[PDB]
Amino acid sequence: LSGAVTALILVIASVIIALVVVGFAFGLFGAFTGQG
Amino acid sequence: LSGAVTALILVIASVIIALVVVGFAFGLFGAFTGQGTVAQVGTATLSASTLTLTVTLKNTGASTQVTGVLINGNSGSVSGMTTISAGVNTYTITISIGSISTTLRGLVGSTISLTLILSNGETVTVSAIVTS
Amino acid sequence: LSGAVTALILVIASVIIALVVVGFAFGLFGAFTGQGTVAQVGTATLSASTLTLTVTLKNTGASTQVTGVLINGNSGSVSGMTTISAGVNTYTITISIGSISTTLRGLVGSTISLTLILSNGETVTVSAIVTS
Amino acid sequence: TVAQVGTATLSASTLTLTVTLKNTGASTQVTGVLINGNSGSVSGMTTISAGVNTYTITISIGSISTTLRGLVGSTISLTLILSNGETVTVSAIVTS
Amino acid sequence: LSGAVTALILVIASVIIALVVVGFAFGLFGAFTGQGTVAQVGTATLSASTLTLTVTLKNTGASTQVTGVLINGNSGSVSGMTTISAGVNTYTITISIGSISTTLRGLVGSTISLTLILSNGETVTVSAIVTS
Amino acid sequence: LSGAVTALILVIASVIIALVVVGFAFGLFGAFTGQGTVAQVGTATLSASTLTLTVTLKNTGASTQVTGVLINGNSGSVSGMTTISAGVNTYTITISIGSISTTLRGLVGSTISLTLILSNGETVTVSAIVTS
Amino acid sequence: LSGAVTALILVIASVIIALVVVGFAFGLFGAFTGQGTVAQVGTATLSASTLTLTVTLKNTGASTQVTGVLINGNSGSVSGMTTISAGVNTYTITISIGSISTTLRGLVGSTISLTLILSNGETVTVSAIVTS
Repeated sequence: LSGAVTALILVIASVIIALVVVGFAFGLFGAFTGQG
Repeated sequence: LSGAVTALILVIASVIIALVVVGFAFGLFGAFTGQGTVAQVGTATLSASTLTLTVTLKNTGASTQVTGVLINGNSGSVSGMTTISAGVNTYTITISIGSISTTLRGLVGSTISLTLILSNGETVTVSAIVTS
Repeated sequence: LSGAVTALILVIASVIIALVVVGFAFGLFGAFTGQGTVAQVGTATLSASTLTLTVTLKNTGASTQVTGVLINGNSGSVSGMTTISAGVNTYTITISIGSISTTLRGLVGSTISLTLILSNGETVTVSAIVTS
Repeated sequence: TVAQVGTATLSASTLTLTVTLKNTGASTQVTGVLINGNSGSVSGMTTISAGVNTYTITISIGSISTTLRGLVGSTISLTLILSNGETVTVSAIVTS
Repeated sequence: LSGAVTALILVIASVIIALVVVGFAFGLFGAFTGQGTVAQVGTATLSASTLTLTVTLKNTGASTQVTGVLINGNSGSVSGMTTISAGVNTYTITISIGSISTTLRGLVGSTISLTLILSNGETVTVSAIVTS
Repeated sequence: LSGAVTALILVIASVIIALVVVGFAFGLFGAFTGQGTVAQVGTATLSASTLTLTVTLKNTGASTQVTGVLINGNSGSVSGMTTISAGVNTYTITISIGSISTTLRGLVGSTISLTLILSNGETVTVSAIVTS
Repeated sequence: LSGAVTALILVIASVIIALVVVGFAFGLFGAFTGQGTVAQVGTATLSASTLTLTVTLKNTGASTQVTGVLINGNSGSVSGMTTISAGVNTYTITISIGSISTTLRGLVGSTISLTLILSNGETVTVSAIVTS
């Protein structure tokens, strides 16, 4: 019963982290395109 | 007698939860596969007098919007054809910035790089030719 | 005298219930092992004029169906060779969407990503080349 | 004592359940079945002899029919009601 | 006679406890699904003179706060628009650090990376352009 | 008295099931380690007149097959030396496509890229020189 | 009367076992966090005449050893300063290989890559400059 709870918690955390990393990469792209 | 009852209840609950988690993961896969992919498929044109950007964009995913643009000095708003449909289409987008206006008049014939901010959190790098 | 009678009745009932639970768990294991695993084993072809998807799919489990497809803009129905047999086979599936039609004519020669919704609750991500 | 000794098969088109059951006691009957939505009757091989045997049981429910056509390839859980007051939990694979 | 009484009492208690545990697990699932997901959806701007950060953040979960920020040298406090509502919004956050002030005047036009500490225990990595 | 009987039965069943799962996981590891790894270890030769591909392939896993090939325009079948043994060997494979024939006569001396579809679901990218 | 006695005994035993398992898991976490992390923090120097490796290594965990080294042709032993303390330190390690000796005399001024085998089962990749 605890295994699936841990699986869902880890899946949610992994999704959050992946979204954060992708957003940071795209922000890096925008910052580097118009740096001057 | 109660131990086996508890065992069966826990087994059923664990099966239900595992099925829910697996379904959610597959739904995540489907949602992320077709979230929307926007890229450039040709040289854009940035008018200096009218500050109008004509860019051909390719969308191989869900339909997104154009929340804003980032030009050399400042980031301004967009006021035309902000909906990006699926496929390859030419979009005529008007850019409104108080300061960047009239700065491109000395750049006619030069190349320029832009950034398009979309509603799906993705930034598209656009290369254009400054015209008049 | 009644206490030992109750003890034996409860012991027999507990044994029966435990055997039932164990058998159900092993049946669950057997059912989940061979539920059906569908993946892609080659590049697919997505015609733009006829909107026909030719994809090679591998099924290492039970035979499932194709309930629907998810392309860039909208999710449409499927009208051909929707049964996925075990092994590796080439399936010619026709996709019918009112809006996505004629949008792929400007994407000929490009790559595309699809999602296939199956009857076993599993989504398969498919990469294809847009042709004419 | 009736238990399951293997994965069962639940056809969607014919609504036929093929289940291997083990009986280590007296011979009982199958009074009914309990599927997801409704509980229906059984119309084949309802006598469960001693030992391990494969029983082909036909299930007749007015409403559950054609609902399993969208579940082909998925797993399912059933309950078998016996004449000795014991319920057997059965895990099966939905086929066509 | 007492054995079966004890058996029924234990069965009822086990059922109650199993239901409580299952309900708690499902409540945990619901709480963790919508705890709050904050990411960046565009390039931020970090003023050097006023030390003001203008960042567009996307929150697809519960509303959180901004407890602090982490810039190159030191971690400072935040004194504006610290509440992050659901959706995509632009937040103007003022950063107050004793030492990092005036250090960004030599970095005008360069790129910078920040970290935002939220009240839900999640750190958001932000890429910005240093302006004046 | 029945509670401890149920406890021991459940403990034994749980141990059996855990051992089965662990053994299955280790078998999965062994199967995935040696499933078959095919790569290119030299420049291939693609004849234009005979449409014959001579490619040196390295297989550091189980022996697979060549289900098909993907050349510029169309994907065709293969009719020679389709079995890929372990190690490094030179395979002479004949390609049969109705349309791609005679198209390579104008590409003699140029470089070309191919894709080989294997029976283990893996695609191998091959670079070749078009000859006559 | 015996059923509740068995229930309490089983509850106490289950609590004891669960506490033991939780404590073991947390001890595993503590042991794995500080097992020893060794990396390179600068260019190393590999003498050709004396076959002496001078490498700066950083250890942010427990103190490990150097069981052996792997150079281009053969893997040899190490005979100096094999203990890697915590922090950043410069280690002068003498390498003894029968065959690799005098092979580096023709590589003076070139770059080289090494591998260091540690007592904690971790291999460290080292880039060095061949000197005399």
